[PDB]
Amino acid sequence: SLSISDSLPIDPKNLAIYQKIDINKELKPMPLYRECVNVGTTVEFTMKINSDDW
RNA sequence: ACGAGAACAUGCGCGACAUUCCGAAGAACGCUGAAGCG
Repeated sequence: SLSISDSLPIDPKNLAIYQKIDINKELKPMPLYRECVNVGTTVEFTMKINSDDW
């Protein structure tokens, strides 16, 4: 009953590389860099559900 | 010097005519590219 559409395409301006920092009671730089959507971005999906189940 | 002697169970003729192997039917149901962080 739950359906999620794929998102509307994300503008490339909203993509940037971030570095992941593990925190085991202290910040620790690590060889993690990933392409991520920058904060403040709005993403649009279309959701269809039935009244009975959800 | 046989109820006998001759004497083709034969001739012309199509197993043929009319016919949809179709009718109904979602290859889809569920499923985070993610977990640990050395």
